[PDB]
Formats: sequence, structure tokens, C-alpha cells
Amino acid sequence: DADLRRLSLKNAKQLLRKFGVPEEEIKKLSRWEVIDVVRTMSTESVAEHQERYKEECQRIFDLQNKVLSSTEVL
DNA sequence: CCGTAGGCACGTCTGCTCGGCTCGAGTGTTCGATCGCGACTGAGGACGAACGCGCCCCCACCCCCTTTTATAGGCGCCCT
Repeated sequence: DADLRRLSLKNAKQLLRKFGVPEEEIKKLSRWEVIDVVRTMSTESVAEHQERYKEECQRIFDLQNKVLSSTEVL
């Protein structure tokens, strides 16, 4: 977070251009918002923890539905 | 005198009581986490001071006013 705020708006603008951030966020260029967006993009937690639980539950549930209903002869 | 019945003793089953063990619930204490506040630092904008630029004025230099005097070609005007 330190060096991202050391980026001195202009180089952070060029970095947001490099990552592929849309031109609206580059255009507004409030520097705190820019550095929060570039920290988020360089990251790209409790809503992900429960979503990964739901994803793991859904995968095996769908897999169990497919195997035990299949009429494939093994 | 003999036979049989009764009484006692021991074994066994269970019914009660006492002791020991273990488990669960609660509360107090201590440690770690998180939040709030203050301080530091970075960035941006505004204000004041100093410098540099532009404009105006002043100063300096050179020529023009005349006279003279020799001497001569050319152009223009004025009265005879």
C-alpha cells in the first residue's frame, strides 16, 4: 500500500492503462480512488470464503447427480 | 427302641445403603485483538516578494545658418 501511494498519480494512471482498467476510472483520477483501484487490480474475503464453500458443494452435488443416474455399462 | 419331624446352620439371592469416582456446569481471570485518536507526511493551492522586461525619455553628435575670395559653365527671371 505504501509504494502504491508513492506511485505519484501519473505513473498510477499509466499502470491502470497497462492493466486494462476502463478509461472512466483513469479519467476521473481522484488519486486515492486510483490507488485503491490499482491495489484491487493487483489483488485480482469472507464473501469469497462462503462462495468457495458453495462452489465446492455445487460441484460434487452435480457430479453425484450425474454418476448415480447414469445408465452407462462399466 | 426305632422312625420321623423339627430346629439349626449354611448357601444363595436380592435389597438396601454407603463410599468412591467421574463428569458437567459455572465463574473468575488473563491474554490477545481491535478500535480510536493523534501525529507525521505528502500534495496542492494561494499569496507575497524579488527580478527582469518593456517603454519612454533624455542625451549626444553632426550638420545648418553666413562671409569671403578668386574663377567659369549652365539655368532662369526682369525690365528695355
